[PDB]
Amino acid sequence: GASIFRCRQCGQTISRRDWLLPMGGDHEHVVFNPAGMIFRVWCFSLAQGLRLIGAPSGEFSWFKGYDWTIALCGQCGSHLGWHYEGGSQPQTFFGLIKDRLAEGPA
Ligand SMILES: O=C1CC[C@H](N2C(=O)c3ccccc3C2=O)C(=O)N1
Ligand SMILES: [Ca+2]
Ligand SMILES: [Cl-]
Ligand SMILES: [Cl-]
Ligand SMILES: [Cl-]
Ligand SMILES: [Cl-]
Ligand SMILES: [Cl-]
Ligand SMILES: [Cl-]
Ligand SMILES: [Cl-]
Ligand code: NI
Ligand SMILES: [Zn+2]
Repeated sequence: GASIFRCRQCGQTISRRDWLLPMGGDHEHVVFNPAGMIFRVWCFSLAQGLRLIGAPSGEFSWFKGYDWTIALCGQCGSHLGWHYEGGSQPQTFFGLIKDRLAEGPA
């Protein structure tokens, strides 16, 4: 059974369970933004359906050695998470907010 992560707002296909990545040994990280809100961040090696906004930034990065850019759903513009770059093994990956996705069957 393929298990698809869809944009919770609009239903667009974004990623799948098979594309989870154990970043630092763990494909689901618990992180705090600077306002103190807690996110569960799924780590994916690949994703579809995403528009990236801005130049990379390293500030506040939750993943050492990686800079982020904001990832929006291309269809509806929901803020789904971030793309990470500038690392090694892998160079890049996606960190997507669990509450902003919905996991279900194909
Ligand atoms: O790895 C990341 C991605 C971006 C994220 N981030 C936020 O969630 C945020 C909210 C408010 C102002 C500034 C930021 C910031 O860098 C953050 O804290 N770390
Ligand atoms: Ca975890
Ligand atoms: Cl899958
Ligand atoms: Cl990590
Ligand atoms: Cl964690
Ligand atoms: Cl944190
Ligand atoms: Cl969350
Ligand atoms: Cl952000
Ligand atoms: Cl949103
Ligand atoms: Ni895993
Ligand atoms: Zn969407």
